[PDB]
Amino acid sequence: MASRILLNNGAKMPILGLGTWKSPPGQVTEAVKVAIDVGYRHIDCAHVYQNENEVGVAIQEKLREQVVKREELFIVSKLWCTYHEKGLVKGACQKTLSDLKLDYLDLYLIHWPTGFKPGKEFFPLDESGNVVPSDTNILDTWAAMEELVDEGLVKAIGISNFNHLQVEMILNKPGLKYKPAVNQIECHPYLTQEKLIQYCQSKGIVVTAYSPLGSPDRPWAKPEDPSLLEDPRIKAIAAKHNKTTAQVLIRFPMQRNLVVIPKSVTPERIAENFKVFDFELSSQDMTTLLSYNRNWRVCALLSCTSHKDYPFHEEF
Ligand SMILES: NC(=O)C1=CN([C@@H]2O[C@H](COP(=O)(O)OP(=O)(O)OC[C@H]3O[C@@H](n4cnc5c(N)ncnc54)[C@H](OP(=O)(O)O)[C@@H]3O)[C@@H](O)[C@H]2O)C=CC1
Ligand SMILES: O=C(O)COc1cc(F)ccc1C(=S)NCc1ccc(Br)cc1F
Ligand SMILES: [Cl-]
Repeated sequence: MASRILLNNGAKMPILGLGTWKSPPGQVTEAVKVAIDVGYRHIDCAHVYQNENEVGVAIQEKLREQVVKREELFIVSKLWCTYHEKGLVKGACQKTLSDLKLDYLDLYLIHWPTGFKPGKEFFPLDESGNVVPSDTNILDTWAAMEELVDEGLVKAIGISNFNHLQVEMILNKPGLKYKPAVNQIECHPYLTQEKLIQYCQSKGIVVTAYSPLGSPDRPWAKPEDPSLLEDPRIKAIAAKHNKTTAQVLIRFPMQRNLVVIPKSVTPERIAENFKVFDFELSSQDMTTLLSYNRNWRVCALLSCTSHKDYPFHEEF
């Protein structure tokens, strides 16, 4: 399959990237170096992951080594919830740029629609436990994102974990200057996201699927939770194709015209996950995988469920 998808800013985005949430800081430099050496050209990052400096060491070394050129890389990061303030967006972006050793990002996302009170804590809480919101809305934050394009800090802007009425709000913004290029959302066979994906694709927004393997390293994993990688129905499709279950789980979103960002810090798996360009799932395979939907989320931002902009009370 073609390796890149055209975005609505005119740039091409690699359809397979390396995820970095939970990648330990003492392992992620090597993970990203290995990834670039074996062909990855897209790294998904975020300030909240607390490892952008170490990701940046890898990127910089591979640029210095002339393994790749900067124009060939597609580096994504995200604006954390405590920086939804007109006066904080540029500095948040610049801190990410400084940590990643870059002078621009290919794509910068609003990480969640919910703004939180600024300060040192990523999840500022009241004495009773609930997230303390910001009064800044998704439209003013969007305007601040647009300024980053106009200042040359980022080539594209987008959103993450926006439901379709939140995407619609962005699209309907008075005076909208740049449409979102991407909506990055959780997507896998147990949370297949057909409604949100069709909405976004109909609007020309590219969808990136996160947690495509079901995030087995998520910190809140419970033994009785479903497991994609161990689902024997998925294993059977993999066996039929002489591929791993992970490889099927990665190819699946690719054939839905999605970008996909599996995370690994294991060198052998980083390579395995890239070897997804030499087989095709049939339409029957695709529909069968879609049939496994159970509306199951890895990421439900459960502390934030009263925030007025919490995304997952809406059907989609
Ligand atoms: N925008 C948002 O709100 C969010 C964005 N994301 C992004 O999406 C990325 C991917 O999602 P994430 O939640 O990390 O989880 P994934 O679904 O990518 O699963 C990662 C886990 O799968 C393991 N794994 C990777 N490859 C294989 C393989 N071939 N065989 C077996 N196990 C494998 C990893 O192990 P190991 O590393 O030990 O090899 C790790 O435990 C994140 O890292 C982040 O970049 C994720 C959640 C939210
Ligand atoms: O967010 C991530 O990329 C991956 O996950 C995280 C990554 C981090 F580095 C820190 C927290 C999270 C959590 S707990 N994320 C879930 C989450 C956060 C905020 C809101 Br609004 C809802 C929600 F569901
Ligand atoms: Cl972030």
